[PDB]
Amino acid sequence: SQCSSTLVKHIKAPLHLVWSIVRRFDEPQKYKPFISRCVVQGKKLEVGSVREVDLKSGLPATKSTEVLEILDDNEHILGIRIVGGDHRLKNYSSTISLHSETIDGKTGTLAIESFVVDVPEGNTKEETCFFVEALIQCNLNSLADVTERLQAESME
Ligand SMILES: O=C(Cc1cc(C2CC2)c(-n2cc(CNC(=O)c3cnc4ccccc4n3)nn2)c(C2CC2)c1)NC1(C(=O)O)CCCCC1
Repeated sequence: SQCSSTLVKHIKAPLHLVWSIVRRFDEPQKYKPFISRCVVQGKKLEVGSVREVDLKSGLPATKSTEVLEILDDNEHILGIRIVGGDHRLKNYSSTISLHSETIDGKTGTLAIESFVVDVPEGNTKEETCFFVEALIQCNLNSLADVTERLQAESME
């Protein structure tokens, strides 16, 4: 079986700033708190690019290997798929897109992030959804914190 879900985050920063962070397939650690390092060979932002991701020390896994499936700089879509690593996420893939919006009369960014993953042996579908959703929520919360802080720092 699989878990498939979508999470939404409202970010109080302009799209061009948020996208400049999200699009860096080679630097996920800039806002994903559980990631330490990341290396991409060749043209780092091309479809088919492979990133080797180092997780922070003290986790059950240590590394993930992930492929760039989509990078659309016009419509602000990033799609990735995990293809290796010493974790238990099999057939994980995700898409995040960003969209301009207006909340409280000010320009901001809507992030929509969807995933599909297999339910691993030994876990329930509910546990699998909860695990991935909590981590994506942590990442989207961190993306908002990072970009809203960059926004504040840029203002006079
Ligand atoms: O943010 C991250 C970083 C990231 C990436 C990874 C693994 C390399 C992929 C991990 N990890 C995972 C593990 C070991 N447990 C599993 O494998 C795993 C798989 N089924 C489960 C199903 C139910 C309950 C627990 C489960 N447990 N040890 N470390 C973490 C740790 C947990 C905080 C963070 N990853 C995502 C991203 O958006 O980049 C968001 C979350 C989904 C994957 C993509």
